[PDB]
Amino acid sequence: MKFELPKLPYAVDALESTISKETIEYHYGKHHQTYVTNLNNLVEGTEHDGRNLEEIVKTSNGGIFNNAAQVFNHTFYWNCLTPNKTEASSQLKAALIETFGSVENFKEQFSKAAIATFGSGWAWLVKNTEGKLEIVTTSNAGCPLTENKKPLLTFDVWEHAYYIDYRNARPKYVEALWDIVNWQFVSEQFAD
Amino acid sequence: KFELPKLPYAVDALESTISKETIEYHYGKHHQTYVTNLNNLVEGTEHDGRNLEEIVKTSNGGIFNNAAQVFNHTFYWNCLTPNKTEASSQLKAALIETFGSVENFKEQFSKAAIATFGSGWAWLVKNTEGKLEIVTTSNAGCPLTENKKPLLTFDVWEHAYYIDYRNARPKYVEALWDIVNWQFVSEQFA
Ligand SMILES: [Fe+3]
Ligand SMILES: [Fe+3]
Repeated sequence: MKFELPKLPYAVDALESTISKETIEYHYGKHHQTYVTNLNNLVEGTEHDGRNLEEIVKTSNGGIFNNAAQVFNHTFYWNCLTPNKTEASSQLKAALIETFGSVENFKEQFSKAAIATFGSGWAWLVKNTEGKLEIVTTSNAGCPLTENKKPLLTFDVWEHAYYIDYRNARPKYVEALWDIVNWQFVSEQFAD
Repeated sequence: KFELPKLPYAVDALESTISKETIEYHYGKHHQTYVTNLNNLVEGTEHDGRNLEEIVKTSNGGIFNNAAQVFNHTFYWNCLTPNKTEASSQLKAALIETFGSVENFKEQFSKAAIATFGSGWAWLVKNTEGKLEIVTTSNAGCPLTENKKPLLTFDVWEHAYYIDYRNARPKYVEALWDIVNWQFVSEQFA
């Protein structure tokens, strides 16, 4: 039928001081909503009308893709953040240590990848089909589902994600995000 | 050796279309960072003591990104003005032949600017058949790399407008016409 904007998993000011109420107002309430509205408008009456969002992401192009992948990516992003205390599962910890040397090394690499992404895009931690962990960046609406990789964590690095709160200082934004990373959600995605 | 070039007007001259705050970050930090980064990247390379336009036409990766952004932002600042300007008759003529009318050009150009997904630029350019053309570019993309002649550009990277308009890119694009330097577009087109 129609896609809806998922309910935010916390209050609009739950992520202060890291992300401001105003950012959430715009980012969730306007940008993420616009993607949902556009997706519905574009899908209506096509073969994609009725398909699950992940299939649409995996199999569309043009405007449908851009809007589909952004709806997915933003929902994923809100689930990657939390005002609550969390920690990596023992299994996720062990995987991070074995792949990147330590949890802190992963954070360093991931932060660097996120800071270096040019233009609008996303930084991802993914699990490939062999179960291996990789850092993946995407441009614009790009989503690792289209490469058959399972997303575990994402940082939005489109300027709208940080401009209100950090202006051009993306590194400060990336650094601060670690304080609200939802390691429970990341761990749950890693499981399997 | 590359320098941030002087803005063609005071930092607050484009109010109310573009705020002094936007000029200070956009010009004073973003533009400057591209200049700085480029200087760092070109050093010890073949582009060291090569001109900006030659670097844009002949570089890839990080050098291209920083060089093309330097060029693109200087071009953009020259496309704006606090002063009253209008199109030369030859430019106006060319606009009417290609787009039907000046207003139709502005509609189409606005549509193009608004429709550009992600970060990028909308351009009016002169192509090899001597004709006018609207093209858009992603990220640092520049018409020089297609040997096309840029006449006007709007920056639609979110930093260009987010401070003054938040997500309302169409309001930004609409407001830009108030400050478009038709003398500069006409000189380029000469
Ligand atoms: Fe976003
Ligand atoms: Fe810019």
